[PDB]
Amino acid sequence: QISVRGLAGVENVTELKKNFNRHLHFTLVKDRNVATPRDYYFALAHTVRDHLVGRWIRTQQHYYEKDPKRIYYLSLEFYMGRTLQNTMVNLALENACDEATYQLGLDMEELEEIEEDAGLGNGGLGRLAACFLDSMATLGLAAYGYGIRYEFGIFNQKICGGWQMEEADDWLRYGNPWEKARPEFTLPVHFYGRVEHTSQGAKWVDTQVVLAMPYDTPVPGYRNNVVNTMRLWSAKAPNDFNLGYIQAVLDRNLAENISRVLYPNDNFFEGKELRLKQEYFVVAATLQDIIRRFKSSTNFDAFPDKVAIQLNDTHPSLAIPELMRVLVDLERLDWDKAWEVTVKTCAYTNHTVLPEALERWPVHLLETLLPRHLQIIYEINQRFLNRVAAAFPGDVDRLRRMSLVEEGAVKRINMAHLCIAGSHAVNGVARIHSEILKKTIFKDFYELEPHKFQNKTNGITPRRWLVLCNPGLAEIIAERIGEEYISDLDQLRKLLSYVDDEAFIRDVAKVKQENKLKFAAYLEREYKVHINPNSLFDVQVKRIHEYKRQLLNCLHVITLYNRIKKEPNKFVVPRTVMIGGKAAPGYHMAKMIIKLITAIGDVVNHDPVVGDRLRVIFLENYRVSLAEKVIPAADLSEQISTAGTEASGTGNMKFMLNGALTIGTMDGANVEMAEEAGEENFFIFGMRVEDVDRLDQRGYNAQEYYDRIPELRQIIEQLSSGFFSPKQPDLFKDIVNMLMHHDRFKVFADYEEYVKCQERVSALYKNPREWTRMVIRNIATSGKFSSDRTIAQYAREIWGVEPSRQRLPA
Ligand SMILES: OC[C@H]1O[C@@H](c2nc(-c3ccc4ccccc4c3)n[nH]2)[C@H](O)[C@@H](O)[C@@H]1O
Ligand SMILES: OC[C@H]1O[C@@H](c2nc(-c3ccc4ccccc4c3)n[nH]2)[C@H](O)[C@@H](O)[C@@H]1O
Ligand SMILES: *Cc1c(COP(=O)(O)O)cnc(C)c1O
Repeated sequence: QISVRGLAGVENVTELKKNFNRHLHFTLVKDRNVATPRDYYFALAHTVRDHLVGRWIRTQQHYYEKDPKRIYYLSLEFYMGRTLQNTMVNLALENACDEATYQLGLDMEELEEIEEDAGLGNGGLGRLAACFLDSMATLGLAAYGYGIRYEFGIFNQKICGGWQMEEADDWLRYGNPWEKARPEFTLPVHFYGRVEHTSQGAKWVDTQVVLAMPYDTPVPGYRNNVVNTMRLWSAKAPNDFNLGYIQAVLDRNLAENISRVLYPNDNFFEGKELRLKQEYFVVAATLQDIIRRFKSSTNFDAFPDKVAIQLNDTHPSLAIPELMRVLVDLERLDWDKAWEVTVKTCAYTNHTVLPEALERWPVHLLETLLPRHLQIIYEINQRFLNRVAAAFPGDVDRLRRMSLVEEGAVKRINMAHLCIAGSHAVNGVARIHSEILKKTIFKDFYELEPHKFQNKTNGITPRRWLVLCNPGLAEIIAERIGEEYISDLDQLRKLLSYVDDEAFIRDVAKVKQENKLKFAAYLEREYKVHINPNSLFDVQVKRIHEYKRQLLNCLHVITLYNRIKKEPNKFVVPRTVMIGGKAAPGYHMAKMIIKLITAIGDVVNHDPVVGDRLRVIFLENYRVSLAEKVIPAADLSEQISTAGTEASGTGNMKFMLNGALTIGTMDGANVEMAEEAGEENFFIFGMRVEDVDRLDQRGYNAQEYYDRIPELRQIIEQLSSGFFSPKQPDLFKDIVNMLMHHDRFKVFADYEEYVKCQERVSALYKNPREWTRMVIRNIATSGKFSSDRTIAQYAREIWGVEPSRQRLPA
């Protein structure tokens, strides 16, 4: 059908049909008379997976022979989503498979909807790791993603009476055709025990053993025949474990619980023992694998030339003391030499400045679970603080501030400090965030070692986030500038020469319209909900957090409603306001925000005077597969965090690439997006970081805004009085009380500017041609936000390796 989906050659289509029928019979053990759509999905998945195998084996062979420097990306989260379409895109098989399945009497798009998301992450951090793997394969890097194979990923969200309910995400129920178990490469991981000091060094003894069994998933690059590996560890008990008899076998679950479930808190640290076990499990198993591979190339001097370890936040920070443990206790290197190797091998990426997100582990947990690691951390801390003392003599407060050990009611280890001390590079994830790190929370470290601190602005993969989810847009672009931009996104700048082209303008607008119709239909079909496809689609999708200010959006929505009720017969640009995202199960305020959004919808969506001029929809169970549907349909992207709180954002970039305009604060990567596109082509409002600091200095008083803004006062009175909850008048008291007395994120402070900016949005939307021209200016300048650009910068500036676009032989 469409060009970017590749060729449907008669030979290929014939071979796909043959192999589809073979898998249906031999693999699935079904015949066509009792096969269901799910069986058909699996037969297609197995058929496509067969095309990965040769390339996967040949890629890994090639790395063994060439022995390039290896990049190990350690993360507790990989938010992969679905694999079938991505695989077809990257192998150029989409049109051929579409043709093959069509000839068999099947609709391939229907089969694609059967696949479960692999939801092994919470949101942005997990999804960044997934984009990065795609980019590393596309750039020919010898890269490995290492993590945990959670049996249960991020929970499925149901909304019941407007309240979030959680259900386990049993993603493996029907099998995962995209992994290969590798029980033969199972490795031991040690916990508890004690340290005994011999003549010949320390020894960690009397430990409990848990086995780490790897499952390997292929990661194909874009049309280059490179297939890299994501290796995820699963926890298994040893066979003598606990070995009355029956209970001993049942108690194997104690050990196997390590890989059972993803912790579902985004940007909130909870110091639980099970989480610490997960963190050590991934690190200990991964490092044995790294060392094995290095020895199969005595002399650890060359280790940093052959290995890079990238720590995705502090979650895998135990890699630093574990590497020291292995080098010092087992390989018997002297400390100083081991430390040199460690520093040169490890690099750390920070993703947040919110204090409650920082990992600070109680010393008593480490003492019990990882006694040798605690000893090593103390020794690291003493040597590091000796350096600080020599550089800043007499500055005793600096010593207290920079220590890895935090004193207090309970002593804790600051894992960010450990990562900075033990890494040769530390980066933030957008320019403003990297600047904040140097000016505020890591100022002392930057003064000691300025050379360590870098920026690497985040990005997204244009395979998943343009070609896959928005083929219509990819096609009209390829018609003008060819296909090369899919792996070199800077080529989208060529589209600026089409901003006055009447045909292009019409086609861009047509593609958006078709995406909106398709999404509106998806809504009715699978959620019995009915929306006006000519309305402006105003979308805020992301995890629910106070810092992301879904509440500020709610205040604007109520303002619009109240203004309509005040002048019903006045024209206003029709809107469909869609808000979606998951709340962490124990985050009460986030759960109340979801309830408020559904409560607003209950009133607004059923007021006859409003008609179809304003609809408010809560999008249930937001996840990667839903993002792939809603983002291409959006007109307006809400990126409205308080300045200084969103480290980067990546949803922002997805919307920009897909033809939405952005309303946002000067926060995270929004700053760089507006710089690339031009401020005139962005809807910027609100306090800058400097304004927030000024307000904090004189003291934020929400009452002032309530007193001076009558439209705001009216909304608070509606909330307090029970307008949005007739049967439970005081339901939203916690929200009102937070807004008035304890709002860390200054919602009222940005309200007036936000409402005014939203009026400018509405005014531009009334002029379709100028709206679309501004869209083209956004799409055309989105190239910087490719994760290929991001990964090339990590490669050159941190890992010391050169990317390659050269194809391996098929
Ligand atoms: O080994 C992992 C899984 O192995 C399946 C199996 N999987 C494969 C396989 C074969 C080829 C593959 C190519 C890329 C995608 C992953 C791939 C997986 N061969 N055997 C078994 O049916 C399942 O119970 C088991 O958990
Ligand atoms: O860099 C990718 C994204 O990382 C998000 C992020 N996610 C987390 C995160 C994610 C998971 C966590 C679980 C344990 C405790 C703290 C946790 C913190 N920190 N930062 C940022 O909010 C976003 O701006 C950023 O775009
Ligand atoms: C991109 C993405 C995120 C990150 O969105 P932000 O708006 O940057 O927080 C979260 N969840 C999913 C499913 C995503 O695809």
